[PDB]
Amino acid sequence: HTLVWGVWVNGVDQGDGRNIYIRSPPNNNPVKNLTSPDMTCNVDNRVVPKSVPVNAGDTLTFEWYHNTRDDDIIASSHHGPIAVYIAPAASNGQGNVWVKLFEDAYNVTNSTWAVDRLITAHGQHSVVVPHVAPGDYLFRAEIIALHEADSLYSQNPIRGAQFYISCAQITINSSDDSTPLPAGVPFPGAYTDSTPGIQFNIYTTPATSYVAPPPSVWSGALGGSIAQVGDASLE
Ligand SMILES: Oc1cc(O)c2c(c1)O[C@@]1(c3ccc(O)c(O)c3)Oc3cc(O)c4c(c3[C@@H]2[C@H]1O)O[C@H](c1ccc(O)c(O)c1)[C@H](O)[C@H]4c1c(O)cc(O)c2c1O[C@H](c1ccc(O)c(O)c1)[C@H](O)C2
Ligand SMILES: *[C@@H]1O[C@H](CO)[C@@H](O)[C@H](O)[C@H]1NC(C)=O
Ligand SMILES: [Cl-]
Ligand SMILES: [Cl-]
Ligand SMILES: [Cl-]
Ligand SMILES: [Cl-]
Ligand SMILES: [Cl-]
Ligand SMILES: [Cl-]
Ligand SMILES: [Cu+2]
Repeated sequence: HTLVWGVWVNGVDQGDGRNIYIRSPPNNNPVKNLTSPDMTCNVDNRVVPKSVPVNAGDTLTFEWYHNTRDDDIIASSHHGPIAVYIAPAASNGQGNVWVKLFEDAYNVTNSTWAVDRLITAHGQHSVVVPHVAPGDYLFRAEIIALHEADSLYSQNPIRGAQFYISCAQITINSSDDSTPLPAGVPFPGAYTDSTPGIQFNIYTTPATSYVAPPPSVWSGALGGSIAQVGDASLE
């Protein structure tokens, strides 16, 4: 159970974005239905009034929280991967449009899941803004909690993989457009009951065997990390 508070750009806090530049749902409940329209941008998918200005090559940092800003972020039980996708705003996140900019699942060296590192990072994870056409975009940040993912929602609606999905409205101003945005995948649609990483038993299967759901990260992606960029308590 987690939500996005706002974003940072190049380590500068853009301020509380809830219902402003984030398409915030009304609470931190997970999405579980893989075929639902709620998979696109969660349960209150509507245009919100602002779009955060960035440039190609900037660091865009999502900041998550549980109940209040810079709290425990998400329950430690919620082991799983983190991804970020992009789509053009005109698309309104419909069609084969979502392009993957980032994936982190399990880090064998530190023996940590993406979610564990997100807690340590005070809820912060980043992407580098790619050299796509200037204009308006949606960035879709997605946490998959696997603690009940030994079952499929479609078979048992009490259980399933849990999706914490947040869409940010981002405007890219300066960019030379040298890596024009390629075909992506639909949400809902890309994840099905047979997709690797959707049904998984984190209790019995080694984390080193986990494969995150496709698609792969776009070659045009410029980078990203789970790491604290800014200190929320210095406000
Ligand atoms: O006079 C305006 C001018 C606006 O641009 C807007 C206005 C009013 O109201 C708003 C709006 C939305 C929610 C609110 O609660 C509200 O009070 C006002 O509604 C919408 C609803 C929309 O569907 C879209 C809006 C807006 C914004 C947006 O601020 O703005 C876009 C826009 C307008 C003029 C531009 O020069 C431009 O580059 C982009 C698009 O027309 C349109 C839009 C979409 O068609 C599809 C989308 O996925 C999005 C959209 O806008 C959002 C947007 C929001 C603020 C911006 O500065 C901006 O550039 C774009 C965001 O890109 C998501
Ligand atoms: C899952 O979502 C689909 C598409 O909206 C809907 O038809 C189906 O009823 C949903 N399942 C449940 C259990 O609500
Ligand atoms: Cl659901
Ligand atoms: Cl309105
Ligand atoms: Cl960190
Ligand atoms: Cl550029
Ligand atoms: Cl690619
Ligand atoms: Cl980064
Ligand atoms: Cu939860």
